[PDB]
Amino acid sequence: GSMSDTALIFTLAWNVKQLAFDYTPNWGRGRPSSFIDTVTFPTVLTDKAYTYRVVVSGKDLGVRPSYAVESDGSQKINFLEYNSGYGIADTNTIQVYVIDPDTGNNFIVAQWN
Amino acid sequence: GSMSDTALIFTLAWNVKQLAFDYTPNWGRGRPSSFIDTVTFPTVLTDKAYTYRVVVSGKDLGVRPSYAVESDGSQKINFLEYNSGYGIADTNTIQVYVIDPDTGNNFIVAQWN
Amino acid sequence: GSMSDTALIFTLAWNVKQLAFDYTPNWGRGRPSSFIDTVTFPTVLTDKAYTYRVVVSGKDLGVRPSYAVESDGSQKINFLEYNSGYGIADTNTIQVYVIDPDTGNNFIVAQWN
Amino acid sequence: GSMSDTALIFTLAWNVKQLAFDYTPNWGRGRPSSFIDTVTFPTVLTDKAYTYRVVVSGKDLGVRPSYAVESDGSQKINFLEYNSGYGIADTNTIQVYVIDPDTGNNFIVAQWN
Repeated sequence: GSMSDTALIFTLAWNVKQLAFDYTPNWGRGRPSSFIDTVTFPTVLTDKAYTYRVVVSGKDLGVRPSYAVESDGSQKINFLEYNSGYGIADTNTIQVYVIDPDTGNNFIVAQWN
Repeated sequence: GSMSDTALIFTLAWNVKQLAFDYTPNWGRGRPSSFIDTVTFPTVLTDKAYTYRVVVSGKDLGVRPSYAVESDGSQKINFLEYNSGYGIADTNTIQVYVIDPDTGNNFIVAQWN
Repeated sequence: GSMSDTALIFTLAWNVKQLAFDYTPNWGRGRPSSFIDTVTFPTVLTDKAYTYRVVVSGKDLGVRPSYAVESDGSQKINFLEYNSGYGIADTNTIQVYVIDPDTGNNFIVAQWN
Repeated sequence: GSMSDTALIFTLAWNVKQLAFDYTPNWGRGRPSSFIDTVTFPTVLTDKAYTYRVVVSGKDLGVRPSYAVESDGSQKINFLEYNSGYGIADTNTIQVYVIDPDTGNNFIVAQWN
């Protein structure tokens, strides 16, 4: 089942006081325009050196080094680094996982269909 | 025991995409200056009509109507409304709970000692 | 909004390994039978000295000392202790909150209507 | 940072009422005895068709079909299925992730070193 997130947010607030994130995926199109080639998150967490896994149509493309968190707080995942130098035809399913370096845990942060 | 909040934040991020809060307590002093008379949170949640309970030195002063969330995102709790028109000597312990209107749950968001 | 509890359960599992609870409310009827006089939880947490608040029809009856966690893992809340020695007519709304002694937080664990 | 799990457990309790799990890893040794060949969890979740990924010394061995949840509530991960038919020398690091089929999320449930 599911549960309301109110108690979790206030528990988080009491512990960390201040938190701002924005994982709204901004998908970048490549060449040709029907190719998805990047995804950008406007405000990522910065407390650890997070890395990202990409899965295309059920195929695990693995993990690559992260581009930097930029001064505007954003972080870009370049799918060319994962897909042998190519973007991804936008008919495919794309899933992007962030990886917690303390555990190896994978959490979905972007999905395209 | 305790647990790392990483998995909870990313689970929250996936669901709500964007969240910014700041419950760093800004304590206001009154008359005399050794009296605590308000507490202000710079960026509160706005998804529900949250209310606040105040407890002073183990005595539950109860719940009062909320002042508004202001255009800068802040919300003020005026202890005069709870303590029969008086501020609170700063030697006391003060605890402020936010109340989830869907459940009646109380969550600590500010403590003075 | 809400979120799936899967990630929270597995995060909990990794940290505590083993957990069993059962807060299915067992409501006891008193004299007359149309009075609710107790509520029992079959398997409560035992890591802290939890206490309970009772609210009847919007009136906060406050907190009382806990009866013991029994050898079968159960814990009983006797509404007579909270309501001046009387049970509660079953037309009323009843809400039972458990209180975390580390924070003062109140969490709903039983509601009657 | 970290946070106390009290609020999460009681939020879970209110929603699901009853929950029992036990992910204490029981490691099985193979042939020779210095090989780790299985890991068993005494009481797994059963609400979804969870699958497991195994990582040995930083190498992702991938995902395989799950053995069944047995009538005693247990579930076994046979490392022979993941490691080309072989157990794992117990000097290696082994990490077992459970995978949420709704999201693809990976959560650590067992680690050997």
